[PDB]
Amino acid sequence: LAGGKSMNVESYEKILRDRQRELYRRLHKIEADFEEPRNPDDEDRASERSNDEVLDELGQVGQDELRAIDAALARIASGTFGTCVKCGKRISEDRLKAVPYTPFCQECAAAL
Ligand SMILES: [Zn+2]
Repeated sequence: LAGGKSMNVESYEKILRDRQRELYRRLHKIEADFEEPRNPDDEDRASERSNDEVLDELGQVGQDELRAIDAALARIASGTFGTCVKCGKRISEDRLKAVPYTPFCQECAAAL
């Protein structure tokens, strides 16, 4: 999909990472004693998504949300972010500003 213009992917790319990591440490409470008072203090703990396991102690809402974020980030890596996989067609910019972690258009999201 040649579509560089419209819907600024960079904004969505970073907010997807922000969303997945806060939800990651939320369900990684078992393996992460560190939650911090507010800020991370330092720059960044680059050890994220390094656990290639299912684990039932992870919240299913978080796992599913992170799967949707992972699919969205994978579309960015593929260069076809802003494409409903369930249509093979373009996504609304309003869809992605509200929820960038949907591989489905609002038509499909309401049809789920
Ligand atoms: Zn769709």
